[PDB]
Parts: sequence; C-alpha cells; structure tokens
Amino acid sequence: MFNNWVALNKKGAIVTGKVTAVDAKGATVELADGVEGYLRASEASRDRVEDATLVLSVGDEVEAKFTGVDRKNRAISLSVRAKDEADEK
Repeated sequence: MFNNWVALNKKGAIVTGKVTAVDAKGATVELADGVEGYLRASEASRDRVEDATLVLSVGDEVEAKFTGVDRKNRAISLSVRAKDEADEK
C-alpha cells in the first residue's frame, strides 16, 4: 500500500479499505500489497446508528481519511470518515 507510496503520495487524503480482521477495539482494514490501515467500531453508515452498516460486510470497502503513519511499523492509520478534522476545528 502506503509503504512504497510515502515517496509519491501524502497524508490528509482519502483511501478505500476493505474489512477483514479484528483488534480488541478495532478492525484492521485491508489496504493492499499485504498491509492494513485502521477501521473504527462504527463501520461506516453516513450519519449515526445504522446507515450503510447493514450493507457493508467483511471483505467490502469504505473510504477513510489518511491520518498518519507509525515509523516503527511502517504503515498507515486510517480514521473511517473522509474529512475527520472538519467539524468546527
């Protein structure tokens, strides 16, 4: 995914990942070439409770915000939303 990309492609952008594996608080979403980003417990929707939450499954993809990368793991952290930091600021 991103591991190659850091040289061509920068953070603050939106990337689509696919649901596939779980963390205790988490979903590790498949972002390709082996590596995963982050997906939150809400899954997606559009607003609140269930929207899209009934029609996206494990192996199906949603658009998340490209937040930051951890230097030690050499991978990307995704926040599920699209914009994230555009609520009031």
